[PDB]
Amino acid sequence: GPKPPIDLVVTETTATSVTLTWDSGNSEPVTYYGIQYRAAGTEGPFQEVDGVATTRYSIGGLSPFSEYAFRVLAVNSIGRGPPSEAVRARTGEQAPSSPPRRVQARMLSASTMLVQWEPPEEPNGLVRGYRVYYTPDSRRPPNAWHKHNTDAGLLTTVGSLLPGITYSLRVLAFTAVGDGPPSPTIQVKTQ
Repeated sequence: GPKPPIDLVVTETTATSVTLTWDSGNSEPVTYYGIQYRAAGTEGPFQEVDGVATTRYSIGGLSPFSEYAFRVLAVNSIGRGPPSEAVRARTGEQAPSSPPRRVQARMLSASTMLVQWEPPEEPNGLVRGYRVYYTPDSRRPPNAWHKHNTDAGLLTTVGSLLPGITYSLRVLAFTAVGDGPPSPTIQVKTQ
């Protein structure tokens, strides 16, 4: 059985990938390596890429904005060796891939609307703000809707609305990378 690889280093990190380098940790030739890895908040077994013949490898398909642990093991003719010590990586951010949750809106006065929501289930990063889109005519293209930007707080008001009108509204979240998908459209009828 070979010895554990040593000097496992995370050398590069993106939103969906990590690049690793290590040294064989063995005097005799190692036939190939196994890389084991798993997400910080998962309960269960490491994931594995088998058959790696080099001492450099990039693991893709990872979830954004997620903390991972990686470790490497050696294989020779005798068998697989014990894994290296585990190293830490956190993947980078993307735009959210889900909407602000449970969007609701109501008139506080004849002209002021209160809008509120909860953070997206899949922010993929630190949410930097929201965008509330609203219009008196939902047939207009999205960029013809009025846009109201907010910070990462979970409520805002929109003022100076017109009376006796049905407004349509949707909300999206954004990270520093970009905008996520919008909530389903809701309607609010003004007095």
